Amino acid sequence: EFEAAACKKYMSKLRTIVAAQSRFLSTLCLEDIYTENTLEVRTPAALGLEELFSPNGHLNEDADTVLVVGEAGSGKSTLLQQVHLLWATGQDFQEFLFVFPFSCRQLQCVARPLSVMTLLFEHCCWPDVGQQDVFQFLLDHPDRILLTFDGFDEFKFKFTDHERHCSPTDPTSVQTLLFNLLQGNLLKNARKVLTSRPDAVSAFLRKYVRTEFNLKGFSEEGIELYLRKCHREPGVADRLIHLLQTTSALHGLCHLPVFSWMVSKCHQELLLQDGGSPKTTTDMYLLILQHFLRHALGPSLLQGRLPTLLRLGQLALWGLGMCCYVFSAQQLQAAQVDPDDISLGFLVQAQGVVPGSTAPLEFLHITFQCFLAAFYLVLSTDVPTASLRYLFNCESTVAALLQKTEPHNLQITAAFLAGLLSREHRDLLAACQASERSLLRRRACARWCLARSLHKHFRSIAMPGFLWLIRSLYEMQEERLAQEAVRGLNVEHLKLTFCGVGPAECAALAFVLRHLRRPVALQLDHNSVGDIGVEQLLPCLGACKALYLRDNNISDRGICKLIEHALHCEQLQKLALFNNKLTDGCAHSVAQLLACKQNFLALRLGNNHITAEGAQVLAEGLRDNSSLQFLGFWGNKVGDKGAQALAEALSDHQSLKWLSLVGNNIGSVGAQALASMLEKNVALEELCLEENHLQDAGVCSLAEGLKRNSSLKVLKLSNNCITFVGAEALLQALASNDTILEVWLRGNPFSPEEMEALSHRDSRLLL
Amino acid sequence: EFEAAACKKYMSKLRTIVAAQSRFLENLCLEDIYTENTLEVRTEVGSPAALGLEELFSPNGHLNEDADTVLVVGEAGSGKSTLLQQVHLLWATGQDFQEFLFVFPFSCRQLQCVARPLSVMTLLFEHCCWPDVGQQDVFQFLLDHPDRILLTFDGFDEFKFKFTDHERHCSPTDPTSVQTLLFNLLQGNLLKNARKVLTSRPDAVSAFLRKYVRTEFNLKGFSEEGIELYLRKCHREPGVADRLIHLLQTTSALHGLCHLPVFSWMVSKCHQELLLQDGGSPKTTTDMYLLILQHFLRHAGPSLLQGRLPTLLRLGQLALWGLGMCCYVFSAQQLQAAQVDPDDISLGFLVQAQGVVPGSTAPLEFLHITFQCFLAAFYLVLSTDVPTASLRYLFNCESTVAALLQKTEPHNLQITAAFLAGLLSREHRDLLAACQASERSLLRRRACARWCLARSLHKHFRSIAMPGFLWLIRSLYEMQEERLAQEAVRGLNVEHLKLTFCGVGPAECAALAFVLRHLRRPVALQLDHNSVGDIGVEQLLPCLGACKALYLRDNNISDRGICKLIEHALHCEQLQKLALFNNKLTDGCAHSVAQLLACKQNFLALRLGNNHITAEGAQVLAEGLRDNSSLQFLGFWGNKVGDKGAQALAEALSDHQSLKWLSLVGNNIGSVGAQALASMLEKNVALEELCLEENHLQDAGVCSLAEGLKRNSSLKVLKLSNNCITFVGAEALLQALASNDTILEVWLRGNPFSPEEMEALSHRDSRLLL
Ligand SMILES: Nc1ncnc2c1ncn2[C@@H]1O[C@H](COP(=O)(O)OP(=O)(O)O)[C@@H](O)[C@H]1O
Ligand SMILES: Nc1ncnc2c1ncn2[C@@H]1O[C@H](COP(=O)(O)OP(=O)(O)O)[C@@H](O)[C@H]1O
Repeated sequence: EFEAAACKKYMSKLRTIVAAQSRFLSTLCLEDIYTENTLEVRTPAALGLEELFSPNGHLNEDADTVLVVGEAGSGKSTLLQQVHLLWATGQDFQEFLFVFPFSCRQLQCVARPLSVMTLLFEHCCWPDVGQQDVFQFLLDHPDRILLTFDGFDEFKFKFTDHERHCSPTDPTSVQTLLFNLLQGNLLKNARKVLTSRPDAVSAFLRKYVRTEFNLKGFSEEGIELYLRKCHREPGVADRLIHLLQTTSALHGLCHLPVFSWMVSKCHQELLLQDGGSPKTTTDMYLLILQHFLRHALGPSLLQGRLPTLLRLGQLALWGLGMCCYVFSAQQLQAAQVDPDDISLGFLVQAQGVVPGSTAPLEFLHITFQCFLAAFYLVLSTDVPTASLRYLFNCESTVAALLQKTEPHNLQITAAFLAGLLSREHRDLLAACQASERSLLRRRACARWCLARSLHKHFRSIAMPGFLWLIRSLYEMQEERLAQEAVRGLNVEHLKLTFCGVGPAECAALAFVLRHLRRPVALQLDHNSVGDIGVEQLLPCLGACKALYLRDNNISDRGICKLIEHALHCEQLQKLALFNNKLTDGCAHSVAQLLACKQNFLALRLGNNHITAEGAQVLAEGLRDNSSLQFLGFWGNKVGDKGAQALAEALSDHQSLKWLSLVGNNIGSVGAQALASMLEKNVALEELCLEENHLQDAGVCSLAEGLKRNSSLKVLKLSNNCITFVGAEALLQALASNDTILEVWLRGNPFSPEEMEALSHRDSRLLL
Repeated sequence: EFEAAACKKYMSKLRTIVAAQSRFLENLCLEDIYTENTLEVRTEVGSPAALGLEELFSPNGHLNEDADTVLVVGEAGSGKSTLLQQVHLLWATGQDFQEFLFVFPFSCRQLQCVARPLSVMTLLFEHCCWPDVGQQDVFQFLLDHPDRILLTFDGFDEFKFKFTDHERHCSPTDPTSVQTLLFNLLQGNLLKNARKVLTSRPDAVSAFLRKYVRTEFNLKGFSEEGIELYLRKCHREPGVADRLIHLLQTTSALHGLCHLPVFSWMVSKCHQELLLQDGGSPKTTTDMYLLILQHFLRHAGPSLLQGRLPTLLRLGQLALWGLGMCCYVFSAQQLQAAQVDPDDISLGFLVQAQGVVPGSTAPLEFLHITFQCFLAAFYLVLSTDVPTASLRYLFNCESTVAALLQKTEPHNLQITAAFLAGLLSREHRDLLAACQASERSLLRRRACARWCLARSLHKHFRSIAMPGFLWLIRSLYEMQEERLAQEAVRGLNVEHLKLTFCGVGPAECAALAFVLRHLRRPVALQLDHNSVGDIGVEQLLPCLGACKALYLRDNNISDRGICKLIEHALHCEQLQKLALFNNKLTDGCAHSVAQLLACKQNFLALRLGNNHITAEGAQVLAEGLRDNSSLQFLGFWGNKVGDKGAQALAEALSDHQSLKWLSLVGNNIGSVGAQALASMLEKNVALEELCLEENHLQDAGVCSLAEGLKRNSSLKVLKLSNNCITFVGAEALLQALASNDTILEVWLRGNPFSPEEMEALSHRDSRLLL
């Protein structure tokens, strides 16, 4: 009664506040700006925001802990802000009566020990009325509670922290408090959404996560939407979109929302188009720096506010080394940042829902904290050059802080440091030095470390940290240095799978890998390279003997652009494109590759959307090829008519050893065409024909061609609706054939008795 | 003698009964209610031509036994059952179709339920009407004069045929299955040359069946005028009709739904509630069926629904069982099994078969097939006996529920699915909130439906049809979730959307707007040969911004429509082309067309052929045409701008920088216009093609045209077929063309040339095309 009123009063308060805090950006109105983000669930299937607790079509209270993982600036904080807003405005996730948003970096700073009660009430929302009754309700209905913990990487746990605790009201450390939330010891079956950077997700943490999502940023289409949403003024969006389509390196950076935001903020400067456009990450953060400086001259401009920038950078560096990303009034006075420093706009009020007033401050984004720390490291006279060794591995307070800084922060900071010591950025910073050779003294140290950086790496064997060293070399923009770093590295296979490689990472890889002496087998499977990342990679393609681009969201436009350049690459021989968005549209380009390039060896094209129409177009070039060995179509649908055109081209073909047509919806019209091939063909050693409607009629004409064959060794026929007559028609033919090593008839309709008698009749038949 | 008397006695009985069964829908009398329905015949020259009810066996001006099987096709609630009832009544009362001595009406869903095998004799006599006298003689007469027999089979989709059914059978008296019986009726094995009218939904069996049909009609529903008539016929009470008609004119979405008679009926039934207003008016289909639900519940809000929940669930269960067993009529024994008491029946969703007398132990059926689909959806949403995996089977993406849904006919399954979506809308979920077992029960179902619907359009295009696409658009609409419509179109790179002959009306337009406005890349929307009309234009306006082109051929659009279209089109940067060939436009639109040309600086194409634009309007639009500097194509094929109109256009185009193509075919243009057009050609540097066929240009016209052509050097194609040009105007042209190096083709087909003159002309210049 009173109790009910009390809760109903609380639910209103909680909504009103959560709504208020979530409606606008720390960086216009969220409802009008939120552009949808490529959200993937790990299997790796895509899905929308609203399906966060129903990825596979049903609300499952089972997966009580959900984990969203993504790079810095991928849009995790913003994704939660939308969820909160959808909920607080009654639009979605209404299965929850209460949602409690938390900022882990803020909870990290809490000195005292706390209970579940003081967590919700003192660090989120305090019930105006009937506090004890409301808490009872929450304990009695935990399954109606969502908790969100933004930036889970910014906690620091301890073995002390890892202990059991079951009381809602008994105080304890914050860290052990979550441990027990995730354990289900507290608020069992309440839902928990955690966002994190990639390197902080753990062994003992992933032990608890029932569902894991990956936030991969804006798609190429997504970028345009964002810019159209942000720039309503007549035709301004159109000119930016045109600019990006004609400035590949920049267009690539924009896949990460934080960079799309920066381009929008800096449009005016960019549209002028004088001179050049930014291409590196440091380029962009320097542009945004100057945009800000204008509002509150070029190098003169920077010099104008140098004391401010140094004081912020000092705070920022202290922060990184103390794993502290939020700052209190007392700490700002200590760091001695006046309100002219704050007003510049790199420090913004902490965005968190916490009771009343008043909120501590934090950097506009974690990466601005890393950037300004790098800025300070470059220019402050308090920073000894010998301490920059700790940024790249190769003593003092500065060195002390860098040792204690989290690696993922340290890496960002290092890449910026490199970038700021580039030839051009050193001219820009020239007015801010103290000594006319001050920036050169620092470069001397950085360049030196970076030269040994890749040799140092491989000589202690991981691959995430390698990618960051490639990025630093890129940022510095020194070509002779990239040359020095790969000099002598005898690298054959480069494994970079699940490394979060996008276009901007591709740009850096091209910059460095093109100087490789011995040609490399580059493996980028399971990333988000895309069509733009292909364009960025092209400079190093000459240094590739193989290119593996599985699961990379590459389309016809990408592969055609790839093949265009691939034709002039003598080294390049293999090319895997399994599980992308290719269609018949690429078939003409693939035909050229096969026709013209006499060096080629392998070409896996499975799990795209190639049909009978395209199969024919490509088979034309396949006839004129005389080098190819492997060819894959697993999961396409070339069917009877496509199967036929390939078979006809391959009967004469001198080199092809392996061929997959699994799941291509092929009947006995194709089986016959393939039977003709086998009679003539002397090269083909393996033929995968699983998951097709070949039938007894198909297998029989296939066994017929096999009597005239003496090259084929492995013929895989699993799951074709083959019965014990097609099985025999095959066996009879095989009694004569002395060349065949294996024949698969797994998962087919046969009586066990039938199975008995096939296993005996010929000893090469499998299940 | 006795035989003749016997037949005559039968013909009377059959008439009397068929009349009796057909006179009422009861307070209502058919003769007083039947409002005429837009009936179209399919022609290979397709658009399809319109016609009246009475021309069902004479669509183009003559009777014919030749087409013994006629097929009327229409959407659910288009008015097919009612159309046959009128035919039967016209016949039985001696008014029309008197070429038939006997008419035998049948309900396919009822014949589907007959257990025993039957002969042609027991079909007509036992399941239609039994001859009081001389049964054997009467049957003989029927076998001897089959060409005087009409058979009507209402709701042909509700049969279920089999391979076993498809076998030969020639005896009239030997029993057999009902299904093989119709196979042989259609094949002509039985009662050869007897007439057969079949009504059906659009996607029911059509292969063997279409092989058999000679004439096919389409029933497209009430016109805008038709709706008013119906409401005036239904509401005689003082000024009540006037207030509903006003309500519809000021509530577009609803007014659009009413084009389908079943919705006009619902609005009439629910007028009292609608007139009260207060709550916003319904706009989706599920809105309407929920309103009619509450109307019924009142007589026997969420509290209201909760009151009779057990009833509604028992009906829905019956309904779902019915759909999955392809059974749409229910016997006393089956109702007791399904356990619907008389409180359930009395509610009013169950009704007697049309022929049957009230309250006899007669089987029952749902008020309409769509109410069976609606209540099935209702049950699917709320019953605790129903699993969410079952809902997956609604959209494609185990248990006895899943089993039934697999066996349900697709066309029924689609309706049911759209309702399901609708009932899980934000608002309708509040309304249903009182009826849930579990406070998160409706949300668990939405989670499944929303998920399937998100992938539904991607799933569709990735297996290539267009009828089933339109149903998915409708489900997304019904659910009324904007972020979902956004999700569904995400990543669909669609350029050209072909939706011709898809039966697209206003309510379909409403749904298309709702979804297509979220397209990222602008689309070429093609709705040629539908019934969009003026209301459908109004409903489409939200997605117009996402169109680069709009094609609205043969859509019965008037001045009111196009003016409303142009009003919004002016603020659409993407929209560039706009085809309106074969509609009801007149000079009245000319002012609006002038604005479009004047103001919209990036327009490209504007086809306006086969309307009723005259000289008067041609002048009004030419004003804006002068201030246009982007247009490329412009068409008037089949209008009548004539000499005065031709002149005003020519004058405006002489200065015009962009226009490449111009058609003035069949515009009744003489040599006064030809001269004005000659002046144009001298000056004009842009125009590359000029179509002037089917006009009275004459030798005098061609000569002044050849004169202007001497000064011209841009024009490439000049089409002059069928202008009564003789071998002097032909020469006057040729002389001029000896100098002109720019012209590629010149058409003089079908002209009064003698063959000798022809040979010479063909020979003199390669370019003249004869
Ligand atoms: N879905 C989105 N729509 C629009 N802008 C976004 C989106 N996600 C991120 N951004 C932009 O990028 C900036 C940083 O994103 P953020 O969510 O802080 O990334 P993270 O927290 O994962 O580092 C935001 O200020 C916002 O402007
Ligand atoms: N021509 C018409 N005139 C008046 N009312 C009609 C007409 N056609 C249909 N209706 C109304 O709509 C209802 C449904 O029509 P019906 O013929 O059953 O559609 P169908 O059989 O095509 O599904 C009828 O009961 C009637 O009230």
